Amino acid sequence: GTHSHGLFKKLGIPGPTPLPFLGNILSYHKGFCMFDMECHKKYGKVWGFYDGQQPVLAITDPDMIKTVLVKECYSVFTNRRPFGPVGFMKSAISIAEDEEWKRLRSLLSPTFTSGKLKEMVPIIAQYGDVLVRNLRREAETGKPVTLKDVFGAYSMDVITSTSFGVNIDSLNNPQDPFVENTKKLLRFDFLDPFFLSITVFPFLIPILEVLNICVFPREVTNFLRKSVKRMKESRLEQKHRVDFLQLMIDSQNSSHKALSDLELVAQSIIFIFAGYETTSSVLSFIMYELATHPDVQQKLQEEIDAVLPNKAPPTYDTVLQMEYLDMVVNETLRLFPIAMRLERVCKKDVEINGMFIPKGVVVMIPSYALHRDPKYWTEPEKFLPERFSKKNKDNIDPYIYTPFGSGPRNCIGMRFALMNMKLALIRVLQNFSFKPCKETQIPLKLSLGGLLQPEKPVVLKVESRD
Amino acid sequence: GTHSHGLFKKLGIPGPTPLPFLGNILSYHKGFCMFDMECHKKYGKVWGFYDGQQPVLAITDPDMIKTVLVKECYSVFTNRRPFGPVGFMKSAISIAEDEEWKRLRSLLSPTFTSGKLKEMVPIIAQYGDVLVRNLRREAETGKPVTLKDVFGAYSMDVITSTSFGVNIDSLNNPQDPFVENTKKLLRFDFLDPFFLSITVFPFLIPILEVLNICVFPREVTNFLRKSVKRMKESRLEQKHRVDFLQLMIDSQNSSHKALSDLELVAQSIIFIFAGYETTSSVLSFIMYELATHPDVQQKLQEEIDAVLPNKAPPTYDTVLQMEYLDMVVNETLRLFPIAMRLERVCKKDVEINGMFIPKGVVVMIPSYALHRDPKYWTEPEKFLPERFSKKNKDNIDPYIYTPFGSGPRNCIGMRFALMNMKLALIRVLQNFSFKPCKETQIPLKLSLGGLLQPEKPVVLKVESRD
Ligand code: HEM
Ligand code: HEM
Ligand SMILES: CC(C)(C(=O)c1cccnc1)c1cccnc1
Ligand SMILES: CC(C)(C(=O)c1cccnc1)c1cccnc1
Repeated sequence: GTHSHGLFKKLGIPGPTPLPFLGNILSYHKGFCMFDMECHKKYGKVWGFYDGQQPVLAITDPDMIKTVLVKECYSVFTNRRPFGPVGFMKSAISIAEDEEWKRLRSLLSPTFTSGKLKEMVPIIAQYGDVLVRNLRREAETGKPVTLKDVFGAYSMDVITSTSFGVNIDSLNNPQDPFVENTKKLLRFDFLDPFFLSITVFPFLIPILEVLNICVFPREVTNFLRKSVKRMKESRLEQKHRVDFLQLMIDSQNSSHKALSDLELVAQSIIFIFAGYETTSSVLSFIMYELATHPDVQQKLQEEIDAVLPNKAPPTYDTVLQMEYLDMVVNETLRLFPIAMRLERVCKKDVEINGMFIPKGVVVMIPSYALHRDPKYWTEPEKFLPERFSKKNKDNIDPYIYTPFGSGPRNCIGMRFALMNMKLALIRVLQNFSFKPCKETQIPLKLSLGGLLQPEKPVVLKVESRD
Repeated sequence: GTHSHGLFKKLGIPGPTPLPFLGNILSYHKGFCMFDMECHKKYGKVWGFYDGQQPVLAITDPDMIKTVLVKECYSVFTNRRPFGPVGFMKSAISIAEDEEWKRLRSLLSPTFTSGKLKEMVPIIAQYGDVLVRNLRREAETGKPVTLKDVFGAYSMDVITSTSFGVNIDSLNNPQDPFVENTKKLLRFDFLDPFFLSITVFPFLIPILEVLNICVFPREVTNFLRKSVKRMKESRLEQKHRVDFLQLMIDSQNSSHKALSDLELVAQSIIFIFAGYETTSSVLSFIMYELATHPDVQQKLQEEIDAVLPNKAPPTYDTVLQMEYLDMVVNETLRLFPIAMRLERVCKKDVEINGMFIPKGVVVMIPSYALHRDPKYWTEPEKFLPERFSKKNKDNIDPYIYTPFGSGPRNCIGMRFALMNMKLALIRVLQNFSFKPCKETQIPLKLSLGGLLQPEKPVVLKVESRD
């Protein structure tokens, strides 16, 4: 059971002492981040622990992080850690490995250029307006509002229209087929009973594969897989060139093997999976900060109105202008980096920056811990957007602050996500103010589980500026 | 169950139609070779079948074989197929993979040069003489003799002295610790109940790994592992530079990481495993041919006496002189290539000689089938050493005849095995003649199992030329 539990004392690396079979996992009872902050305090700049028998080497030196994330990414640190029986989703770009990942990343990169994002702004923006109508009635009847649902509704609407050109009011059609299935594509909690069992019985993943058991619900994937083959074959026979689905079909008509029909479906799914709950999550987090910091919220309302007088519609170019807006988004992602950790598997035996790392270790960068480290962040607990002001932004290490990771395997959806969220916040603050309620959790607490989500759902009062 | 059972009809490759879950394995009831000869007849030059869910692509074109075995060996076709829970023997060179194999092959290659083989001739040759004394009494009492045991005894004696400098008469000490354990290192029958179960439940290999269950008996490996660490640490404090163990310890004192103490032990074991039963097997096969072809046996006796008049001792240089001897050994290996198949896993998607081979297929070369194909071999069923005469040897394709495989991953022990066997045959035929018995199986039949061994053990009369 302790087959590899002696690796780190042989390399001279400090770490919590593992129990047989379980390794160190019992320390996840306070969750990944508190586990990581404490390891960082106690042991310093580098340390090791075991997810069961899997060695994991944490690193916090910005120079070493750059080597892993960008420098020898293609040679050594190309893939993330496996996490469960994925079925055909093995071909999704976030899951794919090595050379099929390089092929997939090269084939999907043009889809995320600012040119294609700029053509999608009018569609996203339309659901800014749907968000106001849905929120205008939730404020006109002064009931406290549950951000997650009003923002979930919004993220969903952006997802469906931006990926498949299906234009629905999900809040007012929670019965529609497309919103019924995507609502069940929730982020994975790697500390829940199932995924923890996997960590302690990783030898069970092939068994589950052979029974067609999949961490992606076997029925939503089927619905989308037929919906896509329905969309295509129909789409064939107009506007087009509007959504992701369309940009992907058109790349199947160009030195890399064009996406297969099934590779295509896999990417459509992973984009929905990445964007839906994450986007609503951060949007909830941003408003909680703006409600508990109404000076910040007001300074943002003023910047919105200066750029967009008369509740003028936001555009691509006006979004990129708004500097306080950018500052607020980044500072909310500092305190709540939805990822918590970045990881790569060490493909070979390598020495980086003076440290032998053996094959098969997963190297982990603990983003949440670095975003809250005193050694880089004055008053790290405080929501303080001025740290990203054009005056101070230059004294922040891009390898300490990595809300989207770094290097060739960074978030491919960063520009989109950033714009998507910004367009929401503008149209919302153009029409509304957000005040705390008796029911609001202040200060907010993070869950002890595996997702970076609030303990209790964020609820706030919302009054019409009108 | 039929997840991948449609791969070959998509590529247009012909093959027997697989059953769900089992693939094609029920056709192994007549064994690998008869399965392969029939596939070769029916489907031609290329075909596919499934060991359970594992696709296997057979190839018989000599040009394509060269690409796989030598040309793109390092890039694409570097590793053999996994076959069971191997524990620490994962570090043995025949099992090791990719870059650790390249390192291990480079670190062990000097150990098998003709210079080191030439220093080992006097030790091997000594057990030529032990073989005569043991056989002289088995013939002086005209009891039919069981080749496998008299040759097993011999192979064992060569193994122990050549690898560890332990000099025993195993036939006359079948109670000694070293002969008790190595006698249990028998070749694997991949058609036996266990290894067939593995093929149909390959998802069970990790499970067995985690229980420390190993196809290498957990106790013989331990005995040798302590024996080696005993040998060393003792060996330290004279002659030395005699056996494999010694050449390996000395390479631990030189751009490749010198063998670890455990890597070393693993290689000692695999050499014993490769050499012991195989050497006795072919030696049994050669004598069966010489008994059923006493003209051939006589022509060989005459060549031995011409080179070595007066029963003169064989030496390295005299062995390499003996051309009929070489011819007999090669022709016995044509009819009984102990390997049956050569295999490599296809690491990437590749096109070789006009054929797309997808990642993960194991490419198989069916040696037994090629050694008996009429299209290259006139009278292929007949034991006819003249096909390797200096007159006809040049019309034999080295990729059809591959008793040791070909390319950088060929048998590293070929020169040794060839000399080892030749030294046995000289001293034996110098003193003895081998005649059939009523009890001898004529014609010999091969087993329907997974090892290329005779149905019933070869038994023959042996008379002293003295
Ligand atoms: C607030 C919004 C988002 C955040 C903070 C975020 C963050 C991240 C992070 C931290 C990673 C790992 C980066 C690394 O390993 O170096 C990642 C990867 C990825 N993200 Fe996002 N993401 C967001 C939204 C999106 C959206 C809207 C998409 C839509 C397609 C998306 C698609 C992906 C993909 C496909 C990957 C894997 C890239 C690869 O392996 O090549 N993300 N993201
Ligand atoms: C009649 C005697 C022998 C025969 C016919 C034989 C045949 C073979 C064959 C057919 C292969 C596979 C080659 C390939 O995949 O291309 C092989 C590999 C190998 N043989 Fe032998 N062998 C014999 C004796 C020995 C002996 C005495 C040793 C002693 C060390 C040995 C060690 C090995 C090793 C280590 C490999 C794997 C090489 C690698 O993967 O780098 N063999 N042998
Ligand atoms: C799950 C997925 C696809 C992922 O690759 C991921 C997310 C955070 C950290 N590491 C990997 C993701 C999820 C949400 C936003 N972006 C990406
Ligand atoms: C089992 C082992 C080590 C092996 O690598 C092998 C043998 C025949 C075909 N393919 C691989 C072997 C066994 C006997 C002689 N040589 C090598």
